[PDB]
Amino acid sequence: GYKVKSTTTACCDSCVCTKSIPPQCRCNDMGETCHSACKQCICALSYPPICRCMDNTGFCYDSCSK
Amino acid sequence: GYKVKSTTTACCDSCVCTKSIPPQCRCNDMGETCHSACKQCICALSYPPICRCMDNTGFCYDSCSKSKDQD
Repeated sequence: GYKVKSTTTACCDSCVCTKSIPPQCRCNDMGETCHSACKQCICALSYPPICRCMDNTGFCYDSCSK
Repeated sequence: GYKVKSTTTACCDSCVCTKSIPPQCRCNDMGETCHSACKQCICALSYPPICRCMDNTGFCYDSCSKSKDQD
């Protein structure tokens, strides 16, 4: 037997993916930080700070808001 | 000004990527769970669970600590 499950709580509300095999996806969410799976979080040092994750993934994280 | 930093504690010891551009990478670590960035963690239901992250990423997470305390 086996299970397939997420071991992350990272989430993305606006995930955009190329329509390709395989897909190239990114999370376009902006906030005061990035989600807990983000390797490359870029933040403008404004007040409030504005951060977005620049990682490219082959899938989308679950929605934060649904 | 701006800052580029990780907001994850996920790590991967055995990251394998294509050499073509842009890269396609996966983490081949096997353990009792998967790292904290894994969307698709597949685990055998063996007593010692054996789990691996199936996600494809366009990058590698940083290597894990050399100690037992690692993500």
